[PDB]
Amino acid sequence: IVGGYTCGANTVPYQVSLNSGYHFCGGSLINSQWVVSAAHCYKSGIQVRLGEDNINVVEGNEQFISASKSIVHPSYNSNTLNNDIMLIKLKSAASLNSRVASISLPTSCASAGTQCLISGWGNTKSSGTSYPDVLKCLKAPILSDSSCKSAYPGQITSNMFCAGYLEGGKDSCQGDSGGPVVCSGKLQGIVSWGSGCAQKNKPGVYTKVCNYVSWIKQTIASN
Ligand SMILES: NC(=[NH2+])c1ccc2[nH]c(-c3cc(OC(F)(F)F)ccc3[O-])nc2c1
Ligand SMILES: [Ca+2]
Repeated sequence: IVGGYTCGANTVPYQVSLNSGYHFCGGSLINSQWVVSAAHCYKSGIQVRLGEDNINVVEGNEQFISASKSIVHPSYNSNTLNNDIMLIKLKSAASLNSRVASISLPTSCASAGTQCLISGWGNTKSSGTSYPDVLKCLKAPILSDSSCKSAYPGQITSNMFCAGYLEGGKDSCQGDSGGPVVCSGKLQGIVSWGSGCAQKNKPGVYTKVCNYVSWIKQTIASN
């Protein structure tokens, strides 16, 4: 997260860190046994870390659970990142409480102007790499479709939305992929891609979760 602030330990209780011997992506806990992340974060050997704040130190509240299976959306396209969503089922259910809690899926899509909270342990520099130890937060608004499409002509599908600042300086970045975009207490986006990080006129692009709620419910129900 570039231009963000330290969230404070366990203030974002649905945030998870996907770890394969190091933190590589974020995710959101939606029920005690399922996490939603981005299909481009897929890999085998995933350990889901819940109740985390400092990813390099065990300080208490952490729950490390291995993933039993990861389900990448069947229509995920790695070249366009269309349908960039993945569900991970945990080997055992997490103990939910106030430091570890799930986030609700939306009943409707959010409109431009909605203010949302994006969080993660991704890069905090737009030029160079600086990865934090603790969770960073950023409040960003969803942009209108014309500004999004004008920023990335021909690369935005109806399963994507832009959120951020066209003036630059504040944005999600590498390491934040797979993490949550929560607006009015509902999970509306998944950090997906962007051109560089916090560059002027190049906002972040997020998977539009309201278009996958029926798929998420049907898939969890049959697995
Ligand atoms: N500007 C943004 N809002 C943004 C958000 C997530 C990103 N994730 C990545 C990303 C970049 C990668 O390429 C690299 F390893 F060469 F840097 C790899 C994975 C990513 O998720 N870039 C990103 C940019
Ligand atoms: Ca820790």
